[PDB]
Amino acid sequence: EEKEILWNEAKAFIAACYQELGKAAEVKDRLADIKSEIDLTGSYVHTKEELEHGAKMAWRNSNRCIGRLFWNSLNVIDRRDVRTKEEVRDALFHHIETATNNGKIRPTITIFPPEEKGEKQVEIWNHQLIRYAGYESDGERIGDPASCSLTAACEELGWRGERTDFDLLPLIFRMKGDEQPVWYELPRSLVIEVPITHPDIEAFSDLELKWYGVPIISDMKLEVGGIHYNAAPFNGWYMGTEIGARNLADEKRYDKLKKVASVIGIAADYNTDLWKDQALVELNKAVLHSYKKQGVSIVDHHTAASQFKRFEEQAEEAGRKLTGDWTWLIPPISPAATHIFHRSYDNSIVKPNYFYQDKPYE
Ligand code: HEM
Ligand SMILES: Cc1cc(N)nc(COC[C@@H]2C[C@@H](OCc3cc(C)cc(N)n3)CN2)c1
Ligand SMILES: C[C@H](O)[C@H](O)[C@H]1CNc2nc(N)[nH]c(=O)c2N1
Ligand SMILES: [Cl-]
Repeated sequence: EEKEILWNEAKAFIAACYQELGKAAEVKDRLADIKSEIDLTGSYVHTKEELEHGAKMAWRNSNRCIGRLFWNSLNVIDRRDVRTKEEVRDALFHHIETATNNGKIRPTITIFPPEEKGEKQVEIWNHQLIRYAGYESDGERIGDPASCSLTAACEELGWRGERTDFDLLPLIFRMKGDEQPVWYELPRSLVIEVPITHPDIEAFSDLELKWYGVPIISDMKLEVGGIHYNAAPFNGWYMGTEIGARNLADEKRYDKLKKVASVIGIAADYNTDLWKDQALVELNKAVLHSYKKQGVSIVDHHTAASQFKRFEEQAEEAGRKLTGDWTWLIPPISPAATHIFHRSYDNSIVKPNYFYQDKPYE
């Protein structure tokens, strides 16, 4: 039954993939090869070509992503060879470095060995490779509350955070056969960070805000023609709203709006003043300004949406269905100023694709 699943996802994936790659005539033979391997081993191994194209396809099918125009230039690193924890760690350091690229960020995915019998070869505990710790000490909130449970799980295993608002979590992960994950402190020289300043308002620096350059999702399974790559971290660059309007603004995250309001010299007393809205805008201006001042790639939600419009035209012109999740595609500020807001999307799940999977702690 799982063999039938795998076989079926394999047939559908290879036909689509080779058709796209112009290699249609090779399909029958490659499929025959695959059927034996699954008969003999209970699985199969992607070629380099397939793995790269599956990764890209998976990004192109990610309904919630506004950034998909650039799906086909994804930079795919194949690390199915890794067998040791040192090799996993060094792969992850390398990805950080090669994806950061001194600020000129490269959309990059590093692919580790797939699950076998639903048994994971490498289990990565981080949600993102770079992410800040979160603490809640008897009333006292420090850092990023999203990270509270992972931070506590790291601190079980003998890591200790300095308890700044921006402690970097260690890389933490578990190898098949070990009962406990290992953790490694990130080398600071690998992590770009950006101080948040405002173009006009010098006092904004009094907030002492910063964010990291590169968002590297490290907790989603990439699935390609029946094969389950649970450990396959990927990155793009940020859209400014993600930092400016959620990570720094949500009440359940850094919750900076009142402080923003103060330093930009408006009152946070009356809803009718639209102080949250004004503050959100200046904070978001800030973010894009600071990342550009520092040479770190970033996109604003207007330019992102325009690019996504182009992705829509391209799909149709290529004769492919478009899928999307309207609720995630719309930016959380000035959504109606984008074309996305004014149309609907088909939120079907097409594979290959990225998927959530259970967190090992919690
Ligand atoms: C190149 C620059 C990129 C930008 C600006 C971009 C932008 C976005 C944004 C704004 C979201 C919504 C995030 C949120 O609200 O939490 C998102 C979600 C997503 N993106 Fe993209 N992205 C980019 C690259 C990529 C790449 C390279 C992949 C895969 C290879 C990808 C796969 C996804 C997935 C799977 C989600 C949804 C994750 C979830 O459900 O939590 N993104 N991205
Ligand atoms: C690759 C990439 C580029 C870019 N500019 N931005 C991103 C944003 O990813 C962060 C978001 C926020 C996270 O929250 C949703 C979520 C929900 C649940 C239940 C589990 C989980 N792991 N993640 C997951 N993705 C990713
Ligand atoms: C479940 C509920 O719809 C939830 O608020 C969603 C909505 N839309 C979103 N859209 C984006 N881009 N990011 C998010 O984290 C959410 N959260
Ligand atoms: Cl984020």
